[PDB]
Amino acid sequence: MIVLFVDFDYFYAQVEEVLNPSLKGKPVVVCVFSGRFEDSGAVATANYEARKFGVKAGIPIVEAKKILPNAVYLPMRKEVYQQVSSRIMNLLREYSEKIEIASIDEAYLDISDKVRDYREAYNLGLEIKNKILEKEKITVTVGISKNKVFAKIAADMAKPNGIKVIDDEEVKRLIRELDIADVPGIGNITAEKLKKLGINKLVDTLSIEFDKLKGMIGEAKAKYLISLARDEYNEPIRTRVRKSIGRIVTMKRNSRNLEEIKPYLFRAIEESYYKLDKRIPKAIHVVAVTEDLDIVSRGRTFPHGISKETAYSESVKLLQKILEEDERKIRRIGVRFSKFI
DNA sequence: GGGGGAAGGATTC
DNA sequence: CACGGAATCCTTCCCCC
Ligand SMILES: Nc1nc2c(ncn2[C@H]2C[C@H](O)[C@@H](COP(=O)(O)OP(=O)(O)OP(=O)(O)O)O2)c(=O)[nH]1
Ligand SMILES: [Ca+2]
Ligand SMILES: [Ca+2]
Ligand SMILES: [Ca+2]
Repeated sequence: MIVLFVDFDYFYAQVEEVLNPSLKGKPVVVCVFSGRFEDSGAVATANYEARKFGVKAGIPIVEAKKILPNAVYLPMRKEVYQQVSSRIMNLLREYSEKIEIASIDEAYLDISDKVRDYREAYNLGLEIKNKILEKEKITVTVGISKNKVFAKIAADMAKPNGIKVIDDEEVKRLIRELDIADVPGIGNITAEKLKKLGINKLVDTLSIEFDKLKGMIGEAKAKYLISLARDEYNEPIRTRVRKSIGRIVTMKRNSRNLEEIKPYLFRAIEESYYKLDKRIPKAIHVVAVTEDLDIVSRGRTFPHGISKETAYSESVKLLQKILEEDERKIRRIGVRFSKFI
């Protein structure tokens, strides 16, 4: 099997440069301003001129202007990035039918057919790299390997804007050398539970009795790591379909008053229905982020679609169920719609 | 002992 | 001080073969 992985570099920031070329070369930071105060918010991402100094996705904007006071700080523009992404995804459909769009800027191309070996695949990468760069002025990193996880690992290793092929030969040396933490799907939490069991490398998952492993990280992830270890992992490339849709806004002041939160909740519902773009949801979830950033939610599934009024009246109930069952103050509030008819 | 759903939470990118 | 959107899992609970 030959799976090619494409990943747009520092995407949001790089799109911002495309829409305004005079930004090339300068440190750029795409932000999400909460409106809780002067420059309150977080960093969605930044180009590399700013990533070298520590600025990066996740960190606050206040903590970012301390390091790079003169960087260009732009507000996030989802809508736009969504379009640009889509245009680029449609260019990839030109190279294969078996394509999986894993996120706004990840994509896996299945080319087991149209290729014989990695050298006949390497060129295919450049044909795509130097094609998106041309049609859309956007730079990307290509990862090539026997399967998805390794196609993905390849890309991680060649960024920014590059291309690395990981063939059957090397895959074997990585199942040994490679640090388990850098394996797609092993966050800081899973990466720790594993050190605790002496599994610092992919190959070490064979020296532990499965059951002891199924208790520590759940069965799904256990079979997962193992498959990779015994080099027999080969998940197909299916077309993932949207299952839920939502919006979570941040409030100006962390509160608990029902009438103070309702407005935000509604504004979230309005946008949620807009995005629903003529899709009827059977399930509604009211999610909230407590004062200590813990995420709490309550929801309900109906036996029929949820009209907008239903949505309004039902979300106010699920909310009270949170302010009741929980006592902490609420920072961010939002909704999620799922189980589409 | 299941199937099978639903609900609330964990964890990853 | 740290936004935002969605997917896959896990555990528990429930009704009832
Ligand atoms: N709002 C928000 N968006 C994020 C966050 N992290 C990642 N994203 C979004 C914006 C990124 O452009 C997009 C896709 O790429 P990544 O997620 O890989 O970020 P980036 O483009 O820097 O990837 P790269 O490190 O270059 O491989 O995901 C985050 O913490 N908050
Ligand atoms: Ca990226
Ligand atoms: Ca990525
Ligand atoms: Ca990792």
